[PDB]
Amino acid sequence: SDIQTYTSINKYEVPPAYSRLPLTSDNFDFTPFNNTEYSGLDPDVDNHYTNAIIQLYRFIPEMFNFVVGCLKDENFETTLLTDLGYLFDMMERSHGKICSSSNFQASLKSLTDKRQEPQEHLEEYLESLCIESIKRNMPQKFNRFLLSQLIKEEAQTVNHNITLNQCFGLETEIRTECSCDHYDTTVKLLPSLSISGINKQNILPYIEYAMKNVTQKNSETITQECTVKNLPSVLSLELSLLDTEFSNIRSSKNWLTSEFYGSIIKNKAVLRSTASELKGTSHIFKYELNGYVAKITDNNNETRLVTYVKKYNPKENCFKWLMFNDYLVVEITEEEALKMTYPWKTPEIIIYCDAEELRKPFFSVDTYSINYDILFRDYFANGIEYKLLTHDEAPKSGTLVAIDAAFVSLQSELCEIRPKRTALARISIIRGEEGELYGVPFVDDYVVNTNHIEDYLTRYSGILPGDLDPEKSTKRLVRRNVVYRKVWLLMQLGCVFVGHGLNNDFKHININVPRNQIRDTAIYFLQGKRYLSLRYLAYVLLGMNIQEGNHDSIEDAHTALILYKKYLHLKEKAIFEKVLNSVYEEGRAHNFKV
RNA sequence: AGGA
Repeated sequence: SDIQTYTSINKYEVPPAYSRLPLTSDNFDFTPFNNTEYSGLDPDVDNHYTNAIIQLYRFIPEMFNFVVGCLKDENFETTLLTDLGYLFDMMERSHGKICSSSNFQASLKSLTDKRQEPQEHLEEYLESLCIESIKRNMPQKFNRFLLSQLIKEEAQTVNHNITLNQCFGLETEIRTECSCDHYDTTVKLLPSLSISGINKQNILPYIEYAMKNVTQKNSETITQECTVKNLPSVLSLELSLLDTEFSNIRSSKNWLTSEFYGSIIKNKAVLRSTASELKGTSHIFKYELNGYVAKITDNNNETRLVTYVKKYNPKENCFKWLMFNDYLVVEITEEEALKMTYPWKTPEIIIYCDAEELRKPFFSVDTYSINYDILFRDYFANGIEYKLLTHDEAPKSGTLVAIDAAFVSLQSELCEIRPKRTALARISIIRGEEGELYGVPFVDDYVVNTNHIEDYLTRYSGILPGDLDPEKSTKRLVRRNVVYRKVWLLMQLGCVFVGHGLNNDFKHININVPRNQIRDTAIYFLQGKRYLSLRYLAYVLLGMNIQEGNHDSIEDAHTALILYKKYLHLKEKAIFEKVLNSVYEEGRAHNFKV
């Protein structure tokens, strides 16, 4: 469609790659939007600027390997850390396939609404989610919040870690003269740097001023001098200043430095362009640009964020650059990624990583020893017909399980401008392997959703108003983070999933399961258009028919199991193709009714 | 139409 073009002939003409993309809304061909194995994010979210920032922290080896590395152990208390881990892990699994951050965003909204770090952190993030139109100096405001929320939660995981402080930690001592000849210092470990209205090129002078500056402003005119004597592994900058000075950045050739050298000699910090021109003491490190997030002012005068990314190749010692839109993913050259001459380009969040540490490969969770203990026990929140797991039933790379989920609606379409909200409510998984414990369920759990729902859909989902955890119908009610882990482990071990319309369930549980692990009875029993109903298909291929009233997931998952078993029968003997049309004639002439 |  001539959209992956990321360049043009005029500086004012924005390439089609940086344009607004249409909503996903339903099968959507994504093959003309990304030809690489690096996935994109579904833009059908409430707060849209967060998608660009998650992609930035994806391609840091230290940032990625830790958040994914926290998935071996069960940490449900830390919501934003594990939901980002699920998101980071699933995006690497997709290998180009579409991904959604809806589960990560539902955890960020619930954590923010719990305000009943300063409160100004959470209060600002709440207003932007409910109303995308990029505001002034808002994306970096979320950057400081995200890292600070990760640092706080990182110290609360099991076998508590400080790995994120050993990578983002900026030991900044803030000295202030309270009176004549009386110094007062504060030692605060900040996760990211901020750019102010610096006075009088290149980017290095702006970084040096942010690490050693002298200001005069207080509640009298008390001068304050804050400096940092630490060089962390990844250096996250929150660049924000005036437009009149932003226009001067456009004219400065090669303003964004790709690689640079710098260390501390005196109480200040100095950064040099080449390894020869630097001076001072013995040791000095090298920093390379790992990526940055820039805003695009459209020609229709609208705004959105993109993410530039550099990733190392261990085979060939070179750097492959990438530009990440919502789902528009392109491989670009380094000359085009560092170009700031375009007036619509405005860099907002720039990060630098250690040169020797950027070359570190990305390690998945598969390399660690994962703990699958949640599958064998219960984790009911409130104290108040199935059989749970035994250690003999060890799920293998080919274990059959029948899955069916049901969920309620939260919001409406809200057109004008896309349908937005539908959160998981109930999910039940069945044993698929033949034997004594065959066709019986092992996990039948509810979510703990407390948000104001709009419609329960009692006729289709078949749940009662009992999702308020302690109030109504405490029947194996459990959280949403815990049950996801149960589903995530089965996909991790390689269990094959059977059911009806399984692609739709995974879209709202927000987990991507590969093709060779899904056995969808809807696709197996598909003949062109007019997908068949599960209750109608059971009443014409088998004998069970409970009038299809107030659907239950334990039933829909059990009939979908034997419907699969009936498929292998009609497939072992050369029957299925003949019966595949036999049901059609009985359906076309009966209007698909019981 | 399935899918809730």
